[PDB]
Amino acid sequence: MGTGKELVLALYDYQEKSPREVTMKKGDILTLLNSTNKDWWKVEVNDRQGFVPAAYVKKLD
Repeated sequence: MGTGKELVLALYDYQEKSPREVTMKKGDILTLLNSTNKDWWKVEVNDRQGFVPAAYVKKLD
């Protein structure tokens, strides 16, 4: 991004189910931190960070 990492769009609401996940609401614009895993991407949701299912977000690119 002009300054940083790529953004992704939340496609669905998702509630964190373990300590390493994070919650997102449908339509949130998240910062993508790590997409090395094909199943779980690490994102920044506002001011919180964690993994969400990769299928639930869409790269803005």
